[PDB]
Amino acid sequence: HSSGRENLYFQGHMKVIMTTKVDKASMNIMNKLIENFGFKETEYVFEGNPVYKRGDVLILTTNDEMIYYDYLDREIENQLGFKPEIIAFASRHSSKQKLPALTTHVTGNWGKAMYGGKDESFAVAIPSAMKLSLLKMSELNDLGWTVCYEATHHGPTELEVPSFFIEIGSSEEEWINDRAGEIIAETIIYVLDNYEKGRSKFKVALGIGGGHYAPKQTKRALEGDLAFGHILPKYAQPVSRDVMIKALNRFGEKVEAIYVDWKGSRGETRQLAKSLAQELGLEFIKDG
Amino acid sequence: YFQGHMKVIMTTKVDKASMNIMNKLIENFGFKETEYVFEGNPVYKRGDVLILTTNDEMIYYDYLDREIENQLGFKPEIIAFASRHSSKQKLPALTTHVTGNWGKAMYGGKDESFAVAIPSAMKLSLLKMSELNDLGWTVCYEATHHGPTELEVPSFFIEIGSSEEEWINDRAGEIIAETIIYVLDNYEKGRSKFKVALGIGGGHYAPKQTKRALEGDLAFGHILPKYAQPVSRDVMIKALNRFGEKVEAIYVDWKGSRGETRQLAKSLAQELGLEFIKDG
Amino acid sequence: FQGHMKVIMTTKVDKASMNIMNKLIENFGFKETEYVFEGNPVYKRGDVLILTTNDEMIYYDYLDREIENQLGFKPEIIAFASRHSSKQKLPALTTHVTGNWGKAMYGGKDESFAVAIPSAMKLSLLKMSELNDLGWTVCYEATHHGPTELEVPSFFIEIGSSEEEWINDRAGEIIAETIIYVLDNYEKGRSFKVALGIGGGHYAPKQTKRALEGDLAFGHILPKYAQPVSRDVMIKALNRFGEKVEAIYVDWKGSRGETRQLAKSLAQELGLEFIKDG
Ligand SMILES: [Mg+2]
Ligand SMILES: [Mg+2]
Ligand SMILES: [Mg+2]
Repeated sequence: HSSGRENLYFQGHMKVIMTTKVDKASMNIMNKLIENFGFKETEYVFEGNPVYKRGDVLILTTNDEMIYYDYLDREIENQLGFKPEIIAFASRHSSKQKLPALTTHVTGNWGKAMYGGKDESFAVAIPSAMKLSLLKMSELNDLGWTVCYEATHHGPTELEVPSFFIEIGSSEEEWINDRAGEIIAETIIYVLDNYEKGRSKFKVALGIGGGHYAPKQTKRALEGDLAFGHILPKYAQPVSRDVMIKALNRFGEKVEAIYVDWKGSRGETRQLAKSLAQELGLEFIKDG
Repeated sequence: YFQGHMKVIMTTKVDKASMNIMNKLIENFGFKETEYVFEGNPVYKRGDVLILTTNDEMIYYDYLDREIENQLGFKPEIIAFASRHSSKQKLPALTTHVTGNWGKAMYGGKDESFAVAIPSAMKLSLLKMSELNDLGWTVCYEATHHGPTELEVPSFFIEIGSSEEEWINDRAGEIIAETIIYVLDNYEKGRSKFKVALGIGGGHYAPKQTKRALEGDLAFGHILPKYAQPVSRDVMIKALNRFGEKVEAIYVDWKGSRGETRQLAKSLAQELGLEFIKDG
Repeated sequence: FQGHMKVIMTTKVDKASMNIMNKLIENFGFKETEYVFEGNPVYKRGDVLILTTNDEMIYYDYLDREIENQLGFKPEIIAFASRHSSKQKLPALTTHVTGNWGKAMYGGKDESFAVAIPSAMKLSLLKMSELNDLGWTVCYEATHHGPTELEVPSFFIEIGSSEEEWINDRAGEIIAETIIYVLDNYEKGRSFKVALGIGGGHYAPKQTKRALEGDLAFGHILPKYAQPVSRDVMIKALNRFGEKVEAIYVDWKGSRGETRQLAKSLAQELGLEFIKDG
């Protein structure tokens, strides 16, 4: 299709759900979206795969892991002729531990990149979408699974459009669970349909401290107004002032606070956070 | 528990020289293991002297004093950082210096910022390390370099250079341990004849400043080596305002300095009513 | 002074030597010691010492015996920090071994050679070139001048060719940096192919080019103006390398006919590689 036809077909804000053939959770979620939400087939292709559409929401499918797809937004523009408003990556979470979970997080590398993207670099966070994801997954969760953030981790990082990962953890048995697929599908649709308007009461925060599943950040997001973007877990601390500043500059909604799980943070890192909050005119929120 | 005026020795688990020095302090002096922890590690105590240990490099621990206050409930009188020095050159050395960044910060701290220097403690360090040195190693200052800078308690680094072979040397650890205790026991009362100076010029190991500190009354705080020159008037003033003991002189290694900087130093000394001291 | 001791030799009478010594002390963490050599202070940086003599160093045959007598150790290597002086202006940073192909006019004995240290000189050439922001020539010089009566391996490292260059602060720093780097590193990274060099002018242009281009590390170098020499003299020089000789290299066009044939013959006789350049 010509750019002309693409500019008419994909006019206004387009919201992209990214999937991949190699991820059983991703394919589960895709199946549930197609089965239940009124997606249509289109004449468009992306990475040699069909593009599905439901109003302003699209499903695109790549052929390999999504975590290495730096410059994905450049390729959506090249292949389909538009810059997405948001990318929701529908994904698995893998762990050796038997944690059944429904999670959301932004991608980025506090230090060295081992699973995609660049060192000390961050994708652009979308706090409202992640907060609504936690709230809706929590409501829909009849599985007894943990609904939580994860820390900023893995790629891609070279994305200018706001994005988030939404995931089923932590093994194949959970990835292919029909109900989990349906919960995530229902969540993605609700979030994409509501995050633009529904964010007016949220307080955007960088989160610091605690483990990979960000328990205090999660509790605050479920119970109050905080909407986290990047989250710096204890295992990733300490980081330099320049790295923290970089993360603070990689939010798709203006940062208003730096939040610290105090006992869950390194001394040097919690002091740096406090000093940067003061320096940058952000609220400092100390839990503990 | 930590009532009185605590002097702190800072160590880290990631630095082999630091841990060597830590163990020699504990083995050779009357430190007890307290019931208290700092950064999750034991705190040791000998009278008014404490040993604390962090888990990562110390050079990035800006606001360390705030954390000592937070975790242990006191403001330290001084911090002595027991540290390695690292170089590719085969220089075995026992050194002391203050931290700070003449320009951009690449190894901790903030750009164009300085820790608070403690000249008396560093001069006593040089003198005592020289007296104890039976290794044939070089005892000298280093220039002001690396972090942290965001500290409002006087502090100094005391270091074993320049590779693992030196860092783990038992006698080097013993010398630095013995020096730390002597310095902490004496810097307050032993400095009445010292003349506090900003030092300018020479290379990283500040040879002329070191010679003056070993032979005469001069006690240097911040030292600005030729490789870090030139600096602005405001940067030199900033360093002058980051001494824990009143500055009395600006000392210049003349041939060891850039023209614009040695002129600036001379002018500022006259402007501020400080003694100007020139070698060369 | 127990250890693998390296000596940097200087002299009060040489402005380049004093410039180099100043930069070493300014920048590399030398200490003053209690020790004296030739009545002058000894400076120390780990296993590297700076010693200073009162007169020209080129006449100091048996210098290693005196280091041993005065300081009580045998040096592993001696680096002489020196000026190069020439009537023809050529700003240069150079290295060479000492020896006399014929009559001794500037120290040492006739038809006698110091023990060469090819690895140290090749590393010197490489480092000086890396650090040369002066735009000066960087090269070997021919084997020339004294001292010759030295059993410890040694090399001269020099600033040429006049006072203008000798007092150049940047030149002093380049040489100081080079000496420190070489003394700290010369025993590591070999394999180099050790060669006797034959042919060319005083500044050994073809030998220099080869030593920068590939693996050749020259020891003694016999320039055209010093040729011809006898088979016995060539053999003497060959027996004065601190690292085993593997090749005889000849700048063909830069050599006298009788000498280049001699070298070719001797290489075959000793089972050395013969390298003909041109
Ligand atoms: Mg993920
Ligand atoms: Mg240091
Ligand atoms: Mg010479």
